[PDB]
Amino acid sequence: AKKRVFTFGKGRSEGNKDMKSLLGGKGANLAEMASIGLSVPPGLTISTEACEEYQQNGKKLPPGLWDEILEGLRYVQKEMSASLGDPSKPLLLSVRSGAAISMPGMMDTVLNLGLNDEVVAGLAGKSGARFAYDSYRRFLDMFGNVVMGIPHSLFDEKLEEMKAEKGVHLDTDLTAADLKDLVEQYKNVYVEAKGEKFPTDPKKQLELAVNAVFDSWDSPRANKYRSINQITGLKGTAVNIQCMVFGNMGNTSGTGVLFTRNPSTGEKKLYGEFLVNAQGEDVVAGIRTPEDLATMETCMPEAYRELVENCKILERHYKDMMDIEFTVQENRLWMLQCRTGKRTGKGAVRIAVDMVNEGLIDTRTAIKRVETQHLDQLLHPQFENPSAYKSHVVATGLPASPGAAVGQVVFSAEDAETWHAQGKSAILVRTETSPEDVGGMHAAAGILTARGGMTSHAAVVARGWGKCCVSGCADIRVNDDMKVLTIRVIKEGDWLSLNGSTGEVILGKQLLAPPAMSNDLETFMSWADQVRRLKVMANADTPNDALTARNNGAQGIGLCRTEHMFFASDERIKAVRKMIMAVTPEQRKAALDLLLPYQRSDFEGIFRAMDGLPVTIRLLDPPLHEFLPEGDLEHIVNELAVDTGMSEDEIYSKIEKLSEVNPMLGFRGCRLGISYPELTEMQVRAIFQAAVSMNNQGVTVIPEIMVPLVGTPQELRHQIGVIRGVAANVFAEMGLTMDYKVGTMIEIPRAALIAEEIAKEAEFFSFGTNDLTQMTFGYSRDDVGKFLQIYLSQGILQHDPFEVLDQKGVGQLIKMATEKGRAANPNLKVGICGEHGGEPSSVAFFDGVGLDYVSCSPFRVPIARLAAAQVVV
Amino acid sequence: AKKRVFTFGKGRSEGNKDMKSLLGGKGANLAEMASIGLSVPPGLTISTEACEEYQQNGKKLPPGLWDEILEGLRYVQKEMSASLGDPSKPLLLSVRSGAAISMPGMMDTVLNLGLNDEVVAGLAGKSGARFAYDSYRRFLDMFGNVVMGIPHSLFDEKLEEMKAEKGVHLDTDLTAADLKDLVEQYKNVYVEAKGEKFPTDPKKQLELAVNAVFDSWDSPRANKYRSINQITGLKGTAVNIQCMVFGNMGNTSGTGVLFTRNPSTGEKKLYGEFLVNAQGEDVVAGIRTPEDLATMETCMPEAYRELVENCKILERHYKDMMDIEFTVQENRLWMLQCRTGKRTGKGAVRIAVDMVNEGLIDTRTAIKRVETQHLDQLLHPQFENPSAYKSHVVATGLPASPGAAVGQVVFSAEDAETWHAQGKSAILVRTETSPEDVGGMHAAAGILTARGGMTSHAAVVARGWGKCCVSGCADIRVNDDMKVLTIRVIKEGDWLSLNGSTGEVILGKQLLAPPAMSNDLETFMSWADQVRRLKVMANADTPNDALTARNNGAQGIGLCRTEHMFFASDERIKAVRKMIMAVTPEQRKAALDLLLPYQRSDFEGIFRAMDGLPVTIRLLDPPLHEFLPEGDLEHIVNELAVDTGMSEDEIYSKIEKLSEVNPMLGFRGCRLGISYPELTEMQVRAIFQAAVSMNNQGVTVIPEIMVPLVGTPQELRHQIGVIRGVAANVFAEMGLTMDYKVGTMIEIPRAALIAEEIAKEAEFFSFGTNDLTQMTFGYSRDDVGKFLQIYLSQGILQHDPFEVLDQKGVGQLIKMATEKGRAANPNLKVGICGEHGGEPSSVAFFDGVGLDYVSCSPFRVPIARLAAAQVVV
Ligand SMILES: Nc1ncnc2c1ncn2[C@@H]1O[C@H](COP(=O)(O)OP(=O)(O)NP(=O)(O)O)[C@@H](O)[C@H]1Br
Ligand SMILES: Nc1ncnc2c1ncn2[C@@H]1O[C@H](COP(=O)(O)OP(=O)(O)NP(=O)(O)O)[C@@H](O)[C@H]1Br
Ligand SMILES: [Mg+2]
Ligand SMILES: [Mg+2]
Repeated sequence: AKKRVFTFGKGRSEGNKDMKSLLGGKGANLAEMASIGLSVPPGLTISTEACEEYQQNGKKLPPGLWDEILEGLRYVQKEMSASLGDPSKPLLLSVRSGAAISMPGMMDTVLNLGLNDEVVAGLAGKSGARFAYDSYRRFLDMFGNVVMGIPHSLFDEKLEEMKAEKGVHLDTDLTAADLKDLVEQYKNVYVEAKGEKFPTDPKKQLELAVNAVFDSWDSPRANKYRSINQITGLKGTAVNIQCMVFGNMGNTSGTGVLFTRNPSTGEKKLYGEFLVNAQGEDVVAGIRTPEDLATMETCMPEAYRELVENCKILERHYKDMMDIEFTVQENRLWMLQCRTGKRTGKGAVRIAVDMVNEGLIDTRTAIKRVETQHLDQLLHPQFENPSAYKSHVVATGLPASPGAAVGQVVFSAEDAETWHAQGKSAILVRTETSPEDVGGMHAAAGILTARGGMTSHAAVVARGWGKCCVSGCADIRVNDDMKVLTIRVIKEGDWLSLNGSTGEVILGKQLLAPPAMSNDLETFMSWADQVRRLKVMANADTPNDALTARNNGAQGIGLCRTEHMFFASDERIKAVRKMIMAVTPEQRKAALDLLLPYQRSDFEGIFRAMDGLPVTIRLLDPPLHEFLPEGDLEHIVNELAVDTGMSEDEIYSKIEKLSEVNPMLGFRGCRLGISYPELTEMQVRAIFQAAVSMNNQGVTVIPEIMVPLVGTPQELRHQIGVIRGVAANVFAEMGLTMDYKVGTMIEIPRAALIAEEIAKEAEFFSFGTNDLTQMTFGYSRDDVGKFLQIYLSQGILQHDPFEVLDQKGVGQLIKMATEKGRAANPNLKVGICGEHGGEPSSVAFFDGVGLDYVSCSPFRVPIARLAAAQVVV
Repeated sequence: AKKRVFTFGKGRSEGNKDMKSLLGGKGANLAEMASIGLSVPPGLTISTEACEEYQQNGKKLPPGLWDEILEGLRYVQKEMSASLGDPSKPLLLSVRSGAAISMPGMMDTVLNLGLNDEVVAGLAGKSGARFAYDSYRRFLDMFGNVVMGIPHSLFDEKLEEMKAEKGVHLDTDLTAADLKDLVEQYKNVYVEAKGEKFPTDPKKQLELAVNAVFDSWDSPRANKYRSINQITGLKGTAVNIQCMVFGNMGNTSGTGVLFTRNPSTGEKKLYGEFLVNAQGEDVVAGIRTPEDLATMETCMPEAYRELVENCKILERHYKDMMDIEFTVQENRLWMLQCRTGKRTGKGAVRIAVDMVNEGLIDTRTAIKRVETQHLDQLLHPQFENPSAYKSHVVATGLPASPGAAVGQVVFSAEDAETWHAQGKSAILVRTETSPEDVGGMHAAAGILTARGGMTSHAAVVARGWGKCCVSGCADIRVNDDMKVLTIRVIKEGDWLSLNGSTGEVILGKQLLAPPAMSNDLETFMSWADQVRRLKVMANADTPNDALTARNNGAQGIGLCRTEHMFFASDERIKAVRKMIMAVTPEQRKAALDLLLPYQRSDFEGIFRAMDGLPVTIRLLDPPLHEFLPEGDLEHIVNELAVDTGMSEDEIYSKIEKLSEVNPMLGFRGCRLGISYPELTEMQVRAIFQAAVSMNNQGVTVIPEIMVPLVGTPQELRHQIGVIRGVAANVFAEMGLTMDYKVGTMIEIPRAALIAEEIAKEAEFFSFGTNDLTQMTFGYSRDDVGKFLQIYLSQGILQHDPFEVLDQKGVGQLIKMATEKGRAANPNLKVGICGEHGGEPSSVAFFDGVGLDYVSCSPFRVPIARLAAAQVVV
């Protein structure tokens, strides 16, 4: 004889939390909450072994299981002083299915089992007559559907028949008298559709419900899942029978919700609402207004104390802030639902640190209690009072890109571009978005799309900028031609507020505060930095940018793109354009002399800004089409002659000879430095000259030179030869030798496939996962937009591979180069400077393969630091 | 006591061929030729162990080695009836160094050791006085240089002093009296530069020479090599001392050369020349004209018989045709040099098959006796009589691309393009060549470059077309402006003949014969096909092309590029252009209906032409920029409206929306079929409709559908879904189900890295090594020309990676996908259709990794068949 029924009640549980296998997911959870002393209404759980015996007994209850169940019902009846079927003191039950793991095709929950004409009459004496009858029709529908196999549409048919006959649109506007008549119609659907009438004996209703739960396990919907997921070794589903409690049984009863701490600020104070003589539905429906918890304390003192004690137990056992749902039924507090409560970014760090000071959790735990998105909220503008506008929220979409923005609405990109140039903050609103308007999106303070998703074009480009965005908000329809949003006709030009962190879109101008520092945040990040394994460098090409990086925690610079160090002045581009068009090696060397001071000065500032940290400078890797002006080839070629002074026929044939079909795979990277050593000699001279000058002013310079787009060790060996030669010249000309390192980019697939050859020549690798992703997938980053959305929406891709690292494909090359590289050169250092360097899931993969550091934009360093810490916990 | 000197003579050898370790390379060879009974002048070899003992004895001859050497000299003296130093009957010796393997920095050969005033006087009595003195100065120079360490420039200084004083340019125009005076000047250089005079005792000269050979082994030039190549375990170099023989000692003596069979035709007849009373130098210098061997037989009968017997021994031992060098000295035949003789393509197969019929070699050996280039000669036009023009050859460069062409000279590409359109055969001659004129090179019948190489732009594009080319001919200087070749002022327009197989450039019109079949060739290739392991399919998009392939031995079609099946008619491109510009899915489907008949008809012809063989059709993979006309965007857009009838404003914005920055990585391959299933549905419909129609006419159809540019298994699964759906429609509409296969291209690196995922979905892989090479290296095939030559010439690359498979990089992905694919799908078939499919070294790599077949252009199938056979032997 084996036990198959396990009762649970406040402080008393026959099971335990570790028995997921026997009681199922929820059943073991109900035992857990009960054991720790939470006020859960009493009930019982029929084990999964019982379900198996039911199968092995021809889908008939096994021997003595029913007597075993009745024993448990008697326990529940005694704890509640109610009994099944008694109109004076009826026991109503919930029936829930649950396996050892999430499972589709399982039987749905059935509420208020134990109702019938007699019982419902009694219930109407404590609740409204409307509630009792509305609760009866719902049971008849759910029961007839979930348990008797009657399609839901048969009941709903008789419902819409009455609504149309009465002439009303909403269910809430059917009178209690109507619902009483509607009850009898539902009872007839049983006869019409099955020839068997609704069973009125609660015990009969329960037996049928127990069979249905076991039956649902062997359903086609269920078997179809378990076969797909290759999951063997499950006996069945458990049945969870629990007593129903109500908050509308009089003035001694009520329903409320709370977070054990404030979810916007993190204050260690209960935070919630409570409504006397009502149900949870009445709260969120808006039929009536709740009241702050304080009210409960002053009118239901004993119930409030038990609530306070319940909340203490929660945080003591779950070691975290909890979002709960409770109801007081005739002065007895009952715990219904609890779950870790959603927080704001600010509230996450506050609660994380407070619980550490409280000795409730350690720092390691705390580091995984603040999501990278939580931290992201703190790195961006924020709304002063998150809940002060709760009354003005008109819809809530997806939190595409965290942040907060406010501005006037405009329905096109060009006009969002017109409105920025005139001073104003623009909110771009379009049904969807495509690469055809990346410029207009770069002007708008915030973005909002009707059709979209976490991997939409709006969401991906927005996150790459840190720009606020709310994507995929089904509630909007956006008329480009008509210029109105119908969520309420929202005019073009009206002030709209967007919360990219909660997905909320809000009416009117809202108060905005800047990202500020706090002692909690400062303390939190210090924990992350101590536990961290990966160093976090920065991608900075400007002195001012290096400064911003170091302020954000950068431990150095892992990539200084030398091609992006000429956008500031026209004198700089006119200098660049002098070389691109150079044909005579005298004119080429002349243009390089014109460039030397610019490169040297910049490098000096960068070294000064990164005083005492590593600075990895990368040799040229130019986007030519970026350096040539807009217009006709008529308009464009005139400007080139206006800088260069080459003959107009000569400047023409040069653009001819410079254009490429595939520039991303063309004359770029080291292919330039090798074809034109003069170019590399100039750069390497500016570097060392700067290094010496700054060293002489007491600056600690730790320079690294880097060769881009290498696919062969011979390419790398070539540029190094050029470097070492220039190093001797500068160090001899200036009278100081300076220690440096020389390494390579690993952004070509061949470079990973033969990394062992390249490691014997290089002092460090850094993966350029932009090109490497482009080369591995054969996706042009400029042109990928022509099909990426079709792939994402059709399940071909799960993420924008240029944003989230492809671990199976791209990641295999990274894991390959690192292993081969370290095996061939134990002193090799390995890092990253592709965009994936700042992406959390990517960072975790990099710590996994044992990289030394990661590098990312200055604004992304903090997130990379937290990601680097979360992975080692 | 260990033996360190090993004599050799006709039929008598103390060593053997397998003693390379002790006698060195040449020493073991001299023992080999002697053992088999060849008429090699007698000599001896001082072992490599002797050299080691010399080192371990402070660079002094070890104990008794000298007595051991003198014993060997006595043998040589007795076999020749000459003795060192005897003016009446002098023994002259050659001293040669030789290790167990090729070795730089080793001592050079020294000839005519044993000369002095007395001996040289005697020698002048048998040769000319000029020869004796010219031979003396040469010994003094070589000996003083190689053995005494006197720089060669000191002797040559006194030589140019006399030439300038006498006033003559060439050495051949110094009288014997001059050379006699020049001898004494060389003897003084010994005193001036060393204070030690020339040693006159031949035995002293030999001892010094033996020391020099041993010394050279421990030279800096030598040690620098062995250290580079990580080659341990060599004791030293052997010394090879051999008797000198001369063919200018009177009318009983002479010098000749022969191939044991004809090198142009393969006839089993000796083929060579012979000159009485002369030296090899007199032959090739042109001072005197040789005579056919037949002459030797009739005036030196005994010497000729011994030659005939020597040649029989050669072919009997070496089992191959031999190119030899012999001299008769006073009626004794002496064998000097032998080596496998170079043949023509025609001569290779003739000799290969004849030796099989003779039972001299088996078929397996014969298959490796015909180089892929030999066969290539037979697949192209050829010169009627290779040696009839030997008198007209003006220079010989590198055999870039095998073949033969004749035409008038032109010094530019545009004018070679002007001359083809007017009917004539053009020979393009430029110093070098670049991608700027691939069109002009496509017109010229032959190509000739002054500066180039086997990996020049001329040679690579020429081989890709099968077009004749002779590259890197230093003897030309090519004045573009002046229009003359100075090799002789060659005018523009003059008839020039080019032999791309021998690198010979020839004066005037030459006779050309077409590639014909022979029983030898037909028999040879049947051997190759029996032994072959890989099947050889063809890349054919046209019925006529499929025919040409099957005539060349194609076992099927491994790649039918569907994008190249619309170049024939204007009605076809106007149909294509209808779809590219389609925006309305009604107009898109309309354009597809216009295309269906074309695709169906073509497929029908292809199936018919490949009746009973596999045909692998590949879904669309279009080069858009190829389908749009030349001119301004003004001129171009008018034509699009002239086909489409779209509004001129609408056709404008469409080109805008269709252009790409990197089309090779853009909207192509399966990304089209997935974005526009209509396109794939049309193609797959034309395929099956054709398949059924031809099947109904008794044609055996074995169709395979193929998805291009896949990087994910989801991409592949998508198109297959479209295929299987259309297959049902056609098979139901026409009332016949037909067996087919569906597979994928493996041309994206990610597809190889996760091949196991793609193999569970595909029935076969074929590596597209064009894109895969492009993706792996990050080389754009269109734009790579901007730096590929700089890489090749600087040692960064050893081959054009798009021509020769990169085995370390690209090959790793191929070896990876195949292993993973077969492990996940044992029924998977793997092939190739990139250009590397027809390249011999690549084919060997593919048989290595165990591929099922290769595929290549119709004209390249025979070479691929021979390559496929050579690898398994
Ligand atoms: N004994 C009760 N007294 C009162 N109200 C009750 C009682 N048991 C349930 N309910 C309510 O019935 C509804 C459905 O129950 P569930 O347990 O399915 O709830 P969820 O957690 O939202 N979905 P899940 O993923 O299936 O767990 C909820 O609103 C709960 Br609070
Ligand atoms: N005993 C001889 N009687 C006559 N002439 C002789 C004799 N020994 C040599 N020679 C010639 O001297 C020259 C140089 O001799 P080598 O053996 O070096 O010749 P190669 O094969 O061309 N180069 P290798 O790579 O070093 O072997 C050749 O022309 C030879 Br035939
Ligand atoms: Mg890069
Ligand atoms: Mg391809």
